[PDB]
Amino acid sequence: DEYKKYYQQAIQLIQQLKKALEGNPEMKKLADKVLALLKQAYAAFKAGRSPEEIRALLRKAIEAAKKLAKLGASLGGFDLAKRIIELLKKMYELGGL
Repeated sequence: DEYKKYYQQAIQLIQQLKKALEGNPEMKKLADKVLALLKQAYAAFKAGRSPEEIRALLRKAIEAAKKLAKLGASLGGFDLAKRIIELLKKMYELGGL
Protein backbone atom coordinates (compact mmCIF):
# COMPACT_ATOMS: atom_id res chain seq x y z
CA ASP A 1 0.00 0.00 0.00
CA GLU A 2 2.22 2.78 -1.33
CA TYR A 3 -0.23 5.63 -0.87
CA LYS A 4 -0.93 4.70 2.73
CA LYS A 5 2.81 4.51 3.49
CA TYR A 6 3.52 8.02 2.19
CA TYR A 7 0.32 9.36 3.78
CA GLN A 8 1.28 8.09 7.23
CA GLN A 9 4.85 9.37 6.82
CA ALA A 10 3.58 12.83 5.86
CA ILE A 11 1.15 12.87 8.81
CA GLN A 12 3.95 12.21 11.29
CA LEU A 13 6.16 14.89 9.74
CA ILE A 14 3.36 17.48 9.81
CA GLN A 15 2.60 16.70 13.46
CA GLN A 16 6.31 16.92 14.31
CA LEU A 17 6.63 20.21 12.42
CA LYS A 18 3.58 21.65 14.22
CA LYS A 19 5.32 21.08 17.57
CA ALA A 20 7.99 23.62 16.51
CA LEU A 21 5.44 26.32 15.34
CA GLU A 22 3.98 27.44 18.69
CA GLY A 23 4.69 31.18 18.14
CA ASN A 24 4.52 31.28 14.35
CA PRO A 25 0.59 31.61 13.58
CA GLU A 26 0.87 31.86 9.78
CA MET A 27 3.03 28.73 9.65
CA LYS A 28 0.63 26.90 11.98
CA LYS A 29 -2.31 27.83 9.76
CA LEU A 30 -0.46 26.61 6.67
CA ALA A 31 0.51 23.34 8.37
CA ASP A 32 -3.12 22.82 9.42
CA LYS A 33 -4.14 23.51 5.81
CA VAL A 34 -1.64 20.95 4.48
CA LEU A 35 -2.95 18.40 6.97
CA ALA A 36 -6.60 19.05 6.03
CA LEU A 37 -5.93 18.70 2.29
CA LEU A 38 -3.79 15.59 2.80
CA LYS A 39 -6.71 13.95 4.62
CA GLN A 40 -9.16 15.04 1.92
CA ALA A 41 -6.85 13.67 -0.78
CA TYR A 42 -6.57 10.30 0.97
CA ALA A 43 -10.37 10.22 1.41
CA ALA A 44 -10.83 10.91 -2.31
CA PHE A 45 -8.31 8.14 -3.04
CA LYS A 46 -10.09 5.61 -0.82
CA ALA A 47 -13.48 6.62 -2.24
CA GLY A 48 -12.35 5.90 -5.81
CA ARG A 49 -12.52 9.46 -7.12
CA SER A 50 -10.90 10.60 -10.35
CA PRO A 51 -7.14 11.14 -10.59
CA GLU A 52 -8.03 14.78 -11.30
CA GLU A 53 -9.87 15.18 -7.99
CA ILE A 54 -7.09 13.53 -5.98
CA ARG A 55 -4.39 15.57 -7.71
CA ALA A 56 -6.30 18.84 -7.27
CA LEU A 57 -6.33 18.30 -3.51
CA LEU A 58 -2.67 17.29 -3.49
CA ARG A 59 -1.75 20.28 -5.67
CA LYS A 60 -3.45 22.60 -3.18
CA ALA A 61 -1.56 20.81 -0.40
CA ILE A 62 1.75 21.21 -2.25
CA GLU A 63 1.19 24.94 -2.81
CA ALA A 64 0.44 25.46 0.89
CA ALA A 65 3.47 23.36 1.87
CA LYS A 66 5.64 25.51 -0.41
CA LYS A 67 4.46 28.66 1.38
CA LEU A 68 5.19 26.89 4.67
CA ALA A 69 8.68 25.89 3.52
CA LYS A 70 9.45 29.46 2.40
CA LEU A 71 8.57 30.73 5.86
CA GLY A 72 10.55 27.84 7.34
CA ALA A 73 13.63 28.90 5.40
CA SER A 74 13.62 32.08 7.52
CA LEU A 75 12.17 30.90 10.84
CA GLY A 76 13.04 27.20 11.03
CA GLY A 77 11.27 24.03 9.92
CA PHE A 78 12.47 24.01 6.31
CA ASP A 79 13.88 20.47 6.22
CA LEU A 80 10.65 18.97 7.53
CA ALA A 81 8.52 21.05 5.16
CA LYS A 82 10.72 20.09 2.20
CA ARG A 83 10.32 16.39 2.96
CA ILE A 84 6.55 16.87 3.30
CA ILE A 85 6.49 18.43 -0.19
CA GLU A 86 8.43 15.45 -1.56
CA LEU A 87 5.95 13.04 0.04
CA LEU A 88 2.96 14.97 -1.35
CA LYS A 89 4.53 14.75 -4.81
CA LYS A 90 4.93 10.98 -4.42
CA MET A 91 1.24 10.69 -3.54
CA TYR A 92 0.45 12.94 -6.51
CA GLU A 93 2.15 10.48 -8.86
CA LEU A 94 0.16 7.59 -7.36
CA GLY A 95 -3.15 9.43 -7.85
CA GLY A 96 -3.24 8.22 -11.46
CA LEU A 97 -4.05 4.63 -10.47
